[PDB]
Amino acid sequence: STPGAQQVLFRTGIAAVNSTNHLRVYFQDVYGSIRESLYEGSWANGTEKNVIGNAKLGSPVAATSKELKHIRVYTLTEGNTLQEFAYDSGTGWYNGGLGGAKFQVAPYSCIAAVFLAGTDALQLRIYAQKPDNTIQEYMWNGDGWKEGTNLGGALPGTGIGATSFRYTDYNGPSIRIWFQTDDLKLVQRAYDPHKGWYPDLVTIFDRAPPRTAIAATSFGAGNSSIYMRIYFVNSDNTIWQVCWDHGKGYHDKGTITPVIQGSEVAIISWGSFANNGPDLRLYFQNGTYISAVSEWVWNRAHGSQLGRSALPPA
Repeated sequence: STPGAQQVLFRTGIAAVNSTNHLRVYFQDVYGSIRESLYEGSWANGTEKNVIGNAKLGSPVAATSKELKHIRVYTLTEGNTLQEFAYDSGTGWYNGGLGGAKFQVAPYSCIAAVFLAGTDALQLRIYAQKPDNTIQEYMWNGDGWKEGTNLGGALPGTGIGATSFRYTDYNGPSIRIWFQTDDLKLVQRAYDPHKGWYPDLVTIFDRAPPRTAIAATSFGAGNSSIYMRIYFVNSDNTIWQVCWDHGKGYHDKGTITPVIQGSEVAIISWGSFANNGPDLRLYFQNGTYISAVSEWVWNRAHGSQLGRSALPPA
């Protein structure tokens, strides 16, 4: 190991945001502070210096962005209420309003968040697990944080994957959420503009480890067409990938790369098959320098392989 790697929490929360190829990765250090590492052609940051707040140790870590002009990052306080670190261009890091709502959630609750797609309006949707084990949606629509739809019961401490996209033929954003149920299945819930939240749950994986990490993206939205990728950590100590391709549906899944037992996961994407892509970047812990975060890479030219071994500060 190194001193840098040694600062990264074992089984830390990982989130990432991007504006095409420019990337930020979010994690928790061993002291409870949330840090940002940074790629604009070269890796950098992650240090004591690049801290954007504190959260309880073992806290989930979720993040979503509007390019890199708006970033929002979500963790749990020491009182297990949801909080938010915000970044706008020209303003920097600050404390978002979410913490002032004091939304109590299960202390084992996970988080996901998305900016709603195909608008310039800053509209946000955070997903978390209340103490009764239901998945609650929290909305920001410019008029304050307020509770939204409850999507139901899941496994206590289930992973929560989220993504949004806009069908170019339709009038508003779609949202797709993925979590784990009591029976250990992994399931999807779906929201479409024309129809709100559909009532049915779709199964995507039959049995996964209890509380396995779940992380999701989508890209290449067209007319009534989309592509999605879901990732989780399966019983064999690896990330597996579930594919939704337009025209194929849920047509494929398998293993991608090894991870440490219980490792967390984050995924970002950009581009499309239609325009010399897509690009996919995965972040996890696989034991590099013991505790360092590692990267896995997809692009159309170079294909699929491990990217940066040991993210900063390692």
